[PDB]
Amino acid sequence: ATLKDYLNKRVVIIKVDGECLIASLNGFDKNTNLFITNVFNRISKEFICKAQLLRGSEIALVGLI
RNA sequence: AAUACAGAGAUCAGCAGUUCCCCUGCAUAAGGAUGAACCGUGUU
Repeated sequence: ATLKDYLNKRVVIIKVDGECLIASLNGFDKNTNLFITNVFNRISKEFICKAQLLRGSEIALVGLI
């Protein structure tokens, strides 16, 4: 199991608190720490960041859109 | 000895089996020939 096939692609991320993101996945490590670019709030469609680092503890789901 | 009789009394063919001999298989023994690019003491 690996997030390799998702690199540089757009993804949906569901956080553990049920919050939702849309972003380009650029980096990831073994603990699921993500490096993201052009992040948005799925529900809100509100631009969050041009670049952001997201802890794996926070992630519940990553989907390939 | 006399008599009564009954009174002159199977053939064609096939296959395997012993005996040597050649061809071809598998086995058991010994014998040889040659080929195979790789080297074991603090987040679930």
